[PDB]
This record gives sequence, structure tokens and C-alpha cells, in this order.
Amino acid sequence: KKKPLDGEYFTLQIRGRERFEMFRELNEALELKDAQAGKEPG
Amino acid sequence: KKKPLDGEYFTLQIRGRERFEMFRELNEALELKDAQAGKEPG
Amino acid sequence: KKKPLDGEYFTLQIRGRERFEMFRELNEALELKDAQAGKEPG
Amino acid sequence: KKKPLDGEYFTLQIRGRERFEMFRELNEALELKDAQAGKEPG
Repeated sequence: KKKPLDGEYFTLQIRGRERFEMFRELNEALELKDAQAGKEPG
Repeated sequence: KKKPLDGEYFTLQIRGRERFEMFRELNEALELKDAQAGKEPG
Repeated sequence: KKKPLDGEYFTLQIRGRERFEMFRELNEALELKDAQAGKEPG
Repeated sequence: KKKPLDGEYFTLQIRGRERFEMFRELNEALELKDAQAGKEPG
């Protein structure tokens, strides 16, 4: 489904349960932008 | 060394090498604040 | 255009030109998520 | 007090009161790192 070559994946340890949800949130945020980056500007 | 009970640890996958360094940076940032949180206010 | 009552707006000073672009990026990131939050799940 | 030439300052609008506190938090986080960057490594 799109994305031909998969870029190198990485990982990061985040102490704290509530704090973890915060980092993951920013992760999906930027990922959302990159997702619409494949759609023409109009 | 301080920190008696260790809080639950977690992890997060971050695609992209350059992007990874960015997330890790914010991680050490907040961790730096919590580190000085154990020092009296003066 | 949608968004009836405007929520209280705020501001934050960010020293550094390159650093500024970084913060603004995360700003548009979360804003992008909230933008698709008004669209039904399918 | 240290910091001879002040770097160009900037600003960013953040909608949402609770959300604002979140951004400001990351701001002080990186600023805390830069603060210890002036102290020798030991």
C-alpha cells in the first residue's frame, strides 16, 4: 500500500505511563502531516 | 542512586533516522527538568 | 467556517530562528489531527 | 548576565488553554538543556 521502500525504523524508551501517551501523540501528529504529503496540493 | 521504585517504562517506534533524533531530544529535555525537580528551590 | 465559538488563544516566545520553525511544526501537526477530528470515522 | 548578543526572538499562537501549557512545557525543557550547555562537561 504505497510507501515502496520502508525507511529505517527506530525506537525510544519513555518512562511514565501518562508521559508515554504524550510522546506517542506527537508521533501520530507528524505522521498525519506526512500522510497528506502524498496528496497533490489541489 | 535515588529513584527508589522505578516507574513503568514504555517504548515508541519512530520511523526516519533524522526524525528519531528529534523525538529523543524532547525526551532528554523533559527528563532534564525532572532531574532538577529533586533539588530544593534554593 | 465551522468552529462556532473560538477557544481562548495564547502565545509563546521562542528564542532562535531555526528553533522557532521546529515548535511551529509541532503546532501545525496537532492542529492537523484536530482538523480531521470533525470528519466522521467513515 | 551571560548571553552577550540576544538571538532573534519569535512567537507562536497556541489555541486552547490546556494545550498552551503543553507547548510552553517543551519550551522550558529545551531551554533547560541550553542552560547547562554553558557549564563545562566536568
